Amino acid sequence: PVYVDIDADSAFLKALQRAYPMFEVEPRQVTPNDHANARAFSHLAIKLIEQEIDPDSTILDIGSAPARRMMSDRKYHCVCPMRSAEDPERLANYARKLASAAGKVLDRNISGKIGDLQAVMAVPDTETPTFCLHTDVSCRQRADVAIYQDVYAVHAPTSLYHQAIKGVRLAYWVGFDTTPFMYNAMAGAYPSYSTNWADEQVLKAKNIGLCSTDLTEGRRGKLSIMRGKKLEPCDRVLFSVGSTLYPESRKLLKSWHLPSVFHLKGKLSFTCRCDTVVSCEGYVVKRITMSPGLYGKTTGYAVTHHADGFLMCKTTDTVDGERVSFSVCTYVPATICDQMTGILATEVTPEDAQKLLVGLNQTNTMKNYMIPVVAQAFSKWAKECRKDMEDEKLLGVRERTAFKKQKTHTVYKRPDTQSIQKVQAEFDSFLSIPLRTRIK
Amino acid sequence: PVYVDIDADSAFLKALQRAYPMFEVEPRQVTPNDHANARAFSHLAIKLIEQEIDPDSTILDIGSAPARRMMSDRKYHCVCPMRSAEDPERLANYARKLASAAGKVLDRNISGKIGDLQAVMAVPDTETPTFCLHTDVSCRQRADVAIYQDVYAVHAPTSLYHQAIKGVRLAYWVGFDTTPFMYNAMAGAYPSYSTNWADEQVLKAKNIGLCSTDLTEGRRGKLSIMRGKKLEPCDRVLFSVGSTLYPESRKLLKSWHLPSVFHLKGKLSFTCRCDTVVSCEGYVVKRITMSPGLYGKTTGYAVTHHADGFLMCKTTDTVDGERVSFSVCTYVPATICDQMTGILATEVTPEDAQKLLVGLNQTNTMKNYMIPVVAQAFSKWAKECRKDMEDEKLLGVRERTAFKKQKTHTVYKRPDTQSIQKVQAEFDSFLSIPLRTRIK
Amino acid sequence: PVYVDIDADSAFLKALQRAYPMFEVEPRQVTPNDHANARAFSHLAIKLIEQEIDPDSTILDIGSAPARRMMSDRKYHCVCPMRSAEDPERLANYARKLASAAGKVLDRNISGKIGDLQAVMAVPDTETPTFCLHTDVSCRQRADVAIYQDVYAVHAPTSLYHQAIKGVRLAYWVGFDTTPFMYNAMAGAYPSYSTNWADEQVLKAKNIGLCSTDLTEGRRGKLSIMRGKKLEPCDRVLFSVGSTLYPESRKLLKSWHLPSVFHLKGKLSFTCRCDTVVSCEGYVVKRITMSPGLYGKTTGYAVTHHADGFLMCKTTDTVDGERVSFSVCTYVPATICDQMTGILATEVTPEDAQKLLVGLNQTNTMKNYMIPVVAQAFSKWAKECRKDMEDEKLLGVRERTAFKKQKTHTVYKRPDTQSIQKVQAEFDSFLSIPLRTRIK
Ligand SMILES: Nc1ncnc2c1ncn2[C@@H]1O[C@H](CSCC[C@H](N)C(=O)O)[C@@H](O)[C@H]1O
Ligand SMILES: Nc1ncnc2c1ncn2[C@@H]1O[C@H](CSCC[C@H](N)C(=O)O)[C@@H](O)[C@H]1O
Ligand SMILES: Nc1ncnc2c1ncn2[C@@H]1O[C@H](CSCC[C@H](N)C(=O)O)[C@@H](O)[C@H]1O
Ligand SMILES: [Zn+2]
Ligand SMILES: [Zn+2]
Ligand SMILES: [Zn+2]
Repeated sequence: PVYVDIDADSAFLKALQRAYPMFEVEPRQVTPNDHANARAFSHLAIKLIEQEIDPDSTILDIGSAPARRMMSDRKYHCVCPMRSAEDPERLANYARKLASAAGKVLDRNISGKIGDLQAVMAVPDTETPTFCLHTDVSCRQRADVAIYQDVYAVHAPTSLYHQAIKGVRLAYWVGFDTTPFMYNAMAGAYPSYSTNWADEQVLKAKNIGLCSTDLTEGRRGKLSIMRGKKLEPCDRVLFSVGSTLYPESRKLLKSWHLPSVFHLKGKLSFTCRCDTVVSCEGYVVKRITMSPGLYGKTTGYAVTHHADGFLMCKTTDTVDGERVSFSVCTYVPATICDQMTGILATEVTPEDAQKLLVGLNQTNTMKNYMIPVVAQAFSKWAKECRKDMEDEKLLGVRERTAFKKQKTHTVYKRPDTQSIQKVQAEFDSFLSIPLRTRIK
Repeated sequence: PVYVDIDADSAFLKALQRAYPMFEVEPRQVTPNDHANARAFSHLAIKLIEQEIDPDSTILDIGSAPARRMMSDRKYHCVCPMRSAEDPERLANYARKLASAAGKVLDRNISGKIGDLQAVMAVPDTETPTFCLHTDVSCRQRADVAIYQDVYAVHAPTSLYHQAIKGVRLAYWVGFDTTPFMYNAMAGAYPSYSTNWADEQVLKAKNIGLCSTDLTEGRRGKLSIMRGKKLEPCDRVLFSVGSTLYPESRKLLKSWHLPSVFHLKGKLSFTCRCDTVVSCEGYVVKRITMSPGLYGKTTGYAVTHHADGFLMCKTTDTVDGERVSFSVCTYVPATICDQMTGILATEVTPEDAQKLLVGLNQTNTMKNYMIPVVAQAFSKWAKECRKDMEDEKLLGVRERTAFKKQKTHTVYKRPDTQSIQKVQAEFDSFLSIPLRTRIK
Repeated sequence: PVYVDIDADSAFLKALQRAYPMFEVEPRQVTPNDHANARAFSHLAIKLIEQEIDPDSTILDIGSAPARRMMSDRKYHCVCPMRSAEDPERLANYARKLASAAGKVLDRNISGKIGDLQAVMAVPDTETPTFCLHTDVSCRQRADVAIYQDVYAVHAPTSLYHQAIKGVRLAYWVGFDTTPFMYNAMAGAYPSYSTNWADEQVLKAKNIGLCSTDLTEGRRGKLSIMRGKKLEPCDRVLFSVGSTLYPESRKLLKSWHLPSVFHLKGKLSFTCRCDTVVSCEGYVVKRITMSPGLYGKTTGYAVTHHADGFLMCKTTDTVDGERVSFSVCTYVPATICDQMTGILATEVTPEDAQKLLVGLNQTNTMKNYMIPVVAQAFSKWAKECRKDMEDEKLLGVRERTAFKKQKTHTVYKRPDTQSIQKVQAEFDSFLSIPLRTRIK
């Protein structure tokens, strides 16, 4: 019986029961976290990780939070280099949790982490069997399973290779769904988990989940010195999970949309297969299985199965004040898309579409905070499907002179469709002094 | 009592009970697999195979996943050449499951596969009685029954001949229905099992089960250097089942719609009969019975019986941006097609057809993700029948000048019809070092 | 209590109870056969045969499937020449069934067929008392009763004469009803048993139970080199029962519509009477009683009694693309015809007729897959009856100038009418080496 922090009356519990049917979910609250769904899914994924793997295995935990995964009965190796401002707080939490259960729990080898902590505090470059300060590039101890607890700032191919050299059989990756990023979207929804992401340039917008603007009077004279004339996504993107803000890199995050099969040829060439074992409203658990040698041929395509609908809409917003049009992605629950099918056949206006949507939402299924844009996406999809209907062409014959590109303003992946996108598969090229006293 | 992965509340269970009436199906979930129906049907077909065949027989398992079919009480011989990227994972799973039940299950001859695995690891060219690295062309062990567990990249005539030489009495083949591919369609449906296939050229579409497009602005200038001017299917096709992507060859898969009776004349000439013993919403189980000698005369025709309706619709879509009209195939449940019969007699618009279809879907019978296409197919079939009504011709009199070819935009095979197409019947012409250590 | 394969909830069971009232039918499924009704009727007919005939008799079985009729307590003689591609697999099934019950069932004289099988395997030209490799023309052992288990490629007069010379008192024939073939139709229905037939030329149609076409664009230039300008039936016809495709010859199949009484004059002249003892939705059991000598005078006419209505409609279809009009035959249940009698009095359009048909079909009485055609037949029959009404002629006075033939486009035999058709009655003129090892 697994225990979950989410409130008992929350509907997301049911979704969790669908995401983890092999585990019995029991809700109870200890903290009123603004973001409880994400931690609940992470805990369930960790429990499934414990269940699936072989107990007689060494589990690498890259980007680890040592305090969380120390009460586990398995033998973990935490690899937490000091590359973020969050790391010192986690080291403090680990220190308190170690010197709060050292002599009161026996069957957890707590003295092992105690001695390893003393050793690493003494020598910063010592490879302890349960705690390592090195990076994934230069970690040392051989293991067989790797766990990525929501690590988003790392290059997937290089890290996978540098850990496959060490001998991992199979690595799991729990986190957010990468497809909205490989679609080149500006802002995101992840409505159930209350996590919204936005690009740096579109931060000062008005009508997205992640924005903040200021009221102005009738000045058409702000006269910016710098003129770009190209609103394209950039590398830096900011996530807001509950009340905590985290910066990610677009390239590093987008690199996690691994193909179904791929190869890593270097000094030692391995082959790998990646599949989604658990998916729930945006949170995914990928299973990249290591394999020595160079077997088979790779296609170069990545597949995503959308259990619930995906909606990439074209919305105008006042970014920094100026009206600009950009693409925003949204996740729509399966039932809402299911019931909004007959209506999505006519020439429907955004007003009528949004009225029907709120009437459909009754207890809420989807967050009402982001159904001015779902209605817009549905209206534009109806527009496109219609204009496609009475523009029926001829078999096997295009119209090339140079050929006409006609308008696509929204992408509506139905709650049972799958998306293939091309992704590269043939990967070829790959402490502080006061803190030492603070260790005690 | 057979045990099935699919959820208890899923309607597809009933279909399974219709597909396997001799077997009692009991539902329970161990994993939340995105694709559960396909594995369910595969397991049920394997249990049917165990029931039907003679226990005192040697069963060739070509393209085998040895881990799954090793717990069986029969004496299987797995043939798993390293021709796919998944094969290393299959060998790893076999190794773990062998060294996880070696000394705790007795009546399964586990030590046999243990010793045979050591033998093949030692000598890669040794034909062990339960495991081999060879290809179906060059396998050695004599047997009497062959099993094809969803093998899709192989030529049916050559493989059947090369195994019939070895002495198989009868070979079963469980897989997808090959009927849509001899119909020369671009995209596929298989709605119940959530498996959608698409051609190479139509991957970047908008309104099929398997597509992914990007929003673009008003640029009628993409100016492609290469101009084809012929939208015809090619050999490469991509399947997406659940979240896994599998590449298939159009010719190799199309070769599996074998005629009712056919002959294989070579050094030794055999005769064979192929029949569909199990069929459910697309999944089929063919029964090709070997027979030495040359008796009878072949018709050269292959029959598919459609328990549920088949729809070949002509849909426009913006592939890579450019709008073209291509053909998509769809499976419609028998109940929906049955209730939509009298309505399919009028001059019905796609709007009214889609509204009435979504009304008929109430709990869902068919997946609502693909009823803009079914409605269009029904409307066009009504159009064709209506035009066919008042164009009555004379007995035995054609109109040849060179004679008029008037248009069919959809093929609607009713849920009790049979479709025959001409297929060729007179078939005339026919490990790495680190993995070796990884075997332990 | 007869034991039947067809599903318990199916309506056809009721019809079966009407076809065999002397037998108690108990349903259950052992296989999910696509075609279960046909095998059900065949088994019921065989059991009726067992009850009717004298136990102290020798029963010839032409075109035998020895495996099926071996468990019977009576003494059969199977005559199964290698004249079809199905024969080898039937022999293999016979061999397995013989060497699967040789020493565990006693009161069936199994060792008899064992020894006779060894004898024929040794000498291919040996007339064993329970198995024979000769044809019906050149079979040897004298008997008194003959059975035709759905044998379809044989000339009825020649076979009947060559068996009556051997001394058969009476021969039964279980099969499909031959009236639609003597009516010169292109496509057939047999809706209850899900078996559809069609001529070679109309294979590539669109709107029959047996067709397969391909979508095309507006090319009115296919320019066939060969021009026939005549759409008439040919000898070759394709049957599709469930998922099984069988070829028949039109002349041989039409020869089975034997008259009520006929004579065979040769070296020995016999007299025979043919009658239908059991009829159900298309399946018939004829009972041809032999008699030595030349007694009585023959009328030369054959009568078929239609328990359920018969409909020959004139439908236009795109055969290979070209629109041509041909005749299709259909069986309509008695209840539907009875209820649609008042409506069949007015000028009714095909639209209204089909709407009332689907409304009458509610659970389904007749298969909805084929009620575009029944509606057209009913509408055109109503048109013919109407035009027949206000065109009253004078008593016994024709109008001959050469006399006017006016148009019949459908033949509607009511569910209590009988059809008389002229058929000729005065009939005047009439293994491999590896298989031998496979016998073991
Ligand atoms: N290249 C790299 N190799 C190993 N760890 C890295 C890394 N880059 C960043 N990290 C670490 O990964 C952590 C991500 S924060 C995530 C912490 C924890 N997995 C959780 O989900 O709660 C950071 O603390 C950072 O120190
Ligand atoms: N020509 C051939 N002869 C024998 N096996 C082949 C083959 N071509 C491909 N294969 C094997 O067939 C496998 C198909 S993947 C199918 C695995 C398993 N039957 C399942 O359904 O789960 C591949 O792993 C490949 O190694
Ligand atoms: N002229 C002939 N004389 C005797 N048998 C013949 C024949 N022509 C064909 N046959 C046999 O008749 C068989 C018809 S298939 C019918 C099999 C069985 N009676 C059943 O209904 O299931 C063929 O196998 C063929 O071998
Ligand atoms: Zn380390
Ligand atoms: Zn082998
Ligand atoms: Zn004989």
